[PDB]
Amino acid sequence: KTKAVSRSQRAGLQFPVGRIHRHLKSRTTSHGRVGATAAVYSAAILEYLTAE
DNA sequence: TGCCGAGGCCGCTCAATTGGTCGTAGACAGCTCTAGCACCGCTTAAACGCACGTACGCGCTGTCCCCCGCGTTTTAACCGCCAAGGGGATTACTCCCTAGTCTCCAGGCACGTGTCAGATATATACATCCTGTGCATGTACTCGGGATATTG
Repeated sequence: KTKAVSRSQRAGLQFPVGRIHRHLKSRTTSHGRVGATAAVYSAAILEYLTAE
Protein backbone atom coordinates (compact mmCIF):
# COMPACT_ATOMS: atom_id res chain seq x y z
CA LYS A 1 0.00 0.00 0.00
CA THR A 2 2.33 2.78 -1.32
CA LYS A 3 0.01 4.74 -3.67
CA ALA A 4 0.37 3.68 -7.34
CA VAL A 5 2.59 4.75 -10.27
CA SER A 6 1.09 4.05 -13.70
CA ARG A 7 3.06 1.90 -16.16
CA SER A 8 2.97 4.80 -18.66
CA GLN A 9 4.80 7.20 -16.28
CA ARG A 10 7.28 4.46 -15.34
CA ALA A 11 8.06 3.89 -19.05
CA GLY A 12 8.25 7.59 -19.91
CA LEU A 13 5.28 7.45 -22.34
CA GLN A 14 2.02 9.34 -22.85
CA PHE A 15 0.25 6.30 -24.37
CA PRO A 16 -1.59 3.86 -22.06
CA VAL A 17 0.58 0.84 -21.30
CA GLY A 18 -2.17 -0.93 -19.36
CA ARG A 19 -4.93 -0.55 -21.88
CA ILE A 20 -2.72 -1.75 -24.68
CA HIS A 21 -1.71 -4.88 -22.77
CA ARG A 22 -5.34 -5.79 -22.24
CA HIS A 23 -5.89 -5.14 -26.00
CA LEU A 24 -3.00 -7.36 -27.09
CA LYS A 25 -4.21 -10.20 -24.96
CA SER A 26 -7.51 -11.02 -26.66
CA ARG A 27 -6.21 -9.95 -30.04
CA THR A 28 -5.63 -12.75 -32.63
CA THR A 29 -2.51 -13.58 -30.55
CA SER A 30 -1.10 -16.73 -28.92
CA HIS A 31 -1.60 -17.32 -25.19
CA GLY A 32 1.15 -15.24 -23.49
CA ARG A 33 1.42 -11.42 -23.80
CA VAL A 34 4.56 -10.42 -21.87
CA GLY A 35 4.34 -7.04 -20.10
CA ALA A 36 7.69 -5.62 -21.50
CA THR A 37 6.07 -6.12 -24.93
CA ALA A 38 3.31 -3.59 -24.26
CA ALA A 39 5.91 -0.87 -23.44
CA VAL A 40 7.90 -1.47 -26.83
CA TYR A 41 4.51 -1.06 -28.47
CA SER A 42 3.01 1.98 -26.84
CA ALA A 43 6.35 3.55 -27.87
CA ALA A 44 6.31 2.35 -31.53
CA ILE A 45 2.76 3.77 -31.75
CA LEU A 46 3.19 7.13 -30.01
CA GLU A 47 6.33 7.69 -32.22
CA TYR A 48 4.12 7.95 -35.35
CA LEU A 49 1.72 10.32 -33.65
CA THR A 50 4.78 12.53 -33.13
CA ALA A 51 6.44 11.92 -36.54
CA GLU A 52 3.04 12.43 -38.28
C1' DT B 1 13.17 65.31 -106.66
C1' DG B 2 8.86 65.20 -104.49
C1' DC B 3 5.22 63.07 -101.47
C1' DC B 4 3.77 59.81 -98.26
C1' DG B 5 3.48 55.58 -96.50
C1' DA B 6 4.89 52.85 -93.76
C1' DG B 7 7.17 53.12 -89.32
C1' DG B 8 8.37 53.07 -84.38
C1' DC B 9 7.32 54.85 -79.13
C1' DC B 10 3.69 56.15 -74.96
C1' DG B 11 -1.62 57.44 -71.65
C1' DC B 12 -7.05 55.03 -71.17
C1' DT B 13 -10.17 50.94 -69.66
C1' DC B 14 -11.22 46.54 -68.59
C1' DA B 15 -10.42 41.91 -66.11
C1' DA B 16 -8.48 38.32 -63.30
C1' DT B 17 -5.80 37.50 -58.61
C1' DT B 18 -4.69 39.22 -53.81
C1' DG B 19 -4.87 40.63 -50.15
C1' DG B 20 -7.69 43.06 -46.76
C1' DT B 21 -11.78 43.96 -43.26
C1' DC B 22 -16.79 42.67 -41.21
C1' DG B 23 -19.60 40.33 -38.41
C1' DT B 24 -21.67 36.12 -36.66
C1' DA B 25 -22.35 31.07 -35.54
C1' DG B 26 -22.05 27.13 -34.40
C1' DA B 27 -18.07 23.69 -32.78
C1' DC B 28 -13.87 23.43 -29.68
C1' DA B 29 -11.58 23.55 -25.64
C1' DG B 30 -12.34 22.98 -21.06
C1' DC B 31 -14.87 22.17 -16.48
C1' DT B 32 -16.68 19.58 -13.73
C1' DC B 33 -17.43 16.08 -13.49
C1' DT B 34 -18.73 11.57 -9.68
C1' DA B 35 -19.23 8.17 -11.88
C1' DG B 36 -17.12 3.75 -12.00
C1' DC B 37 -14.80 0.65 -13.39
C1' DA B 38 -10.69 -0.34 -14.95
C1' DC B 39 -5.24 0.05 -13.27
C1' DC B 40 -2.82 -0.87 -9.86
C1' DG B 41 -0.65 -3.37 -5.87
C1' DC B 42 -0.42 -7.75 -3.63
C1' DT B 43 -0.07 -12.21 -3.04
C1' DT B 44 -0.46 -17.08 -5.01
C1' DA B 45 0.73 -21.08 -7.62
C1' DA B 46 1.41 -21.70 -11.03
C1' DA B 47 4.22 -22.42 -17.72
C1' DC B 48 7.34 -21.64 -20.49
C1' DG B 49 11.37 -19.29 -21.64
C1' DC B 50 16.19 -20.06 -21.89
C1' DA B 51 21.80 -20.95 -21.57
C1' DC B 52 24.01 -24.89 -22.43
C1' DG B 53 28.03 -30.73 -25.42
C1' DT B 54 27.24 -33.42 -28.91
C1' DA B 55 25.49 -36.31 -33.02
C1' DC B 56 26.11 -35.16 -37.27
C1' DG B 57 23.75 -32.86 -41.72
C1' DC B 58 24.70 -30.40 -44.95
C1' DG B 59 26.88 -25.65 -46.47
C1' DC B 60 30.80 -24.84 -48.52
C1' DT B 61 35.00 -26.27 -50.97
C1' DG B 62 39.29 -27.89 -55.07
C1' DT B 63 39.21 -30.02 -59.25
C1' DC B 64 38.11 -30.46 -64.62
C1' DC B 65 34.71 -29.57 -69.01
C1' DC B 66 32.24 -27.36 -72.21
C1' DC B 67 27.56 -24.01 -74.31
C1' DC B 68 26.04 -19.79 -74.29
C1' DG B 69 27.96 -15.87 -74.05
C1' DC B 70 30.73 -12.24 -76.86
C1' DG B 71 31.80 -9.80 -81.02
C1' DT B 72 30.59 -8.00 -86.15
C1' DT B 73 28.11 -5.91 -89.64
C1' DT B 74 24.18 -5.95 -93.17
C1' DT B 75 20.06 -4.83 -93.54
C1' DA B 76 15.76 -4.08 -92.66
C1' DA B 77 11.89 -1.92 -91.78
C1' DC B 78 10.65 0.23 -87.44
C1' DC B 79 10.01 4.35 -85.80
C1' DG B 80 10.30 8.72 -85.95
C1' DC B 81 8.89 12.92 -88.40
C1' DC B 82 5.46 16.98 -90.78
C1' DA B 83 1.59 18.71 -92.79
C1' DA B 84 -3.52 18.58 -94.02
C1' DG B 85 -8.41 17.65 -93.18
C1' DG B 86 -12.61 16.71 -90.55
C1' DG B 87 -15.01 16.67 -87.29
C1' DG B 88 -16.24 16.17 -82.79
C1' DA B 89 -14.80 17.96 -78.48
C1' DT B 90 -15.74 22.69 -76.67
C1' DT B 91 -18.07 27.21 -75.36
C1' DA B 92 -21.50 30.06 -74.25
C1' DC B 93 -26.20 30.70 -73.78
C1' DT B 94 -31.60 29.75 -72.17
C1' DC B 95 -34.94 26.72 -70.36
C1' DC B 96 -35.74 23.73 -67.38
C1' DC B 97 -36.01 19.91 -63.44
C1' DT B 98 -34.71 18.37 -59.25
C1' DA B 99 -31.23 18.53 -55.33
C1' DG B 100 -31.43 20.03 -51.43
C1' DT B 101 -33.80 22.16 -46.90
C1' DC B 102 -37.08 21.75 -43.08
C1' DT B 103 -40.63 19.97 -41.02
C1' DC B 104 -43.92 16.85 -39.49
C1' DC B 105 -44.69 12.26 -38.33
C1' DA B 106 -44.37 6.74 -37.01
C1' DG B 107 -43.10 2.70 -35.97
C1' DG B 108 -39.08 -0.68 -37.23
C1' DC B 109 -35.74 -2.30 -35.41
C1' DA B 110 -31.56 -1.86 -33.53
C1' DC B 111 -30.93 -1.23 -29.20
C1' DG B 112 -30.93 -2.87 -24.68
C1' DT B 113 -31.62 -6.37 -20.62
C1' DG B 114 -32.98 -11.01 -17.91
C1' DT B 115 -32.07 -16.20 -17.53
C1' DC B 116 -29.37 -19.60 -17.19
C1' DA B 117 -28.21 -24.76 -21.25
C1' DG B 118 -26.50 -26.90 -24.53
C1' DA B 119 -22.89 -26.02 -25.52
C1' DT B 120 -17.51 -27.28 -25.55
C1' DA B 121 -13.57 -27.68 -22.52
C1' DT B 122 -10.73 -30.78 -19.74
C1' DA B 123 -9.03 -35.95 -18.00
C1' DT B 124 -8.00 -40.61 -18.34
C1' DA B 125 -7.71 -44.83 -20.91
C1' DC B 126 -6.54 -46.28 -25.33
C1' DA B 127 -6.52 -48.36 -29.93
C1' DT B 128 -5.65 -46.97 -34.13
C1' DC B 129 -4.22 -44.30 -37.85
C1' DC B 130 -0.67 -42.38 -39.62
C1' DT B 131 4.42 -41.60 -40.45
C1' DG B 132 9.01 -43.26 -41.86
C1' DT B 133 11.01 -46.74 -43.75
C1' DG B 134 12.09 -49.89 -47.12
C1' DC B 135 11.28 -51.55 -51.88
C1' DA B 136 9.78 -53.47 -57.93
C1' DT B 137 8.54 -51.33 -62.65
C1' DG B 138 6.92 -48.43 -65.56
C1' DT B 139 7.04 -44.36 -67.65
C1' DA B 140 8.37 -40.36 -69.16
C1' DC B 141 12.63 -39.17 -71.06
C1' DT B 142 16.61 -38.44 -74.55
C1' DC B 143 18.09 -39.85 -78.94
C1' DG B 144 18.09 -40.96 -84.08
C1' DG B 145 15.82 -41.24 -88.68
C1' DG B 146 12.10 -39.96 -91.73
C1' DA B 147 7.54 -37.35 -92.98
C1' DT B 148 5.01 -33.20 -93.22
C1' DA B 149 4.66 -28.18 -93.22
C1' DT B 150 6.09 -23.26 -94.43
C1' DT B 151 9.02 -19.95 -95.32
C1' DG B 152 11.15 -16.93 -99.15
